[PDB]
Amino acid sequence: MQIFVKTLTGKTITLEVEPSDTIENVKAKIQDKEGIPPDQQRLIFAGKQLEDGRTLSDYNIQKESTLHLVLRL
Repeated sequence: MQIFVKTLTGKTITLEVEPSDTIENVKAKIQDKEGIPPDQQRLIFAGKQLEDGRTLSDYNIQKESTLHLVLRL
């Protein structure tokens, strides 16, 4: 798979993921790229703030889907 993540700073990064990857897992990949703590990370999928425990599959996030990164820091 692949998806896209977005930063208010415009900054659009891509990511590699697995269908069953958790949001905590997506956050871990963001922390790698943007070095931003997962607990200061809030992901939104098409206007929905994603829950750390559920997986990309639950939120029906398929390939090429875009999540917007919001920081609760």
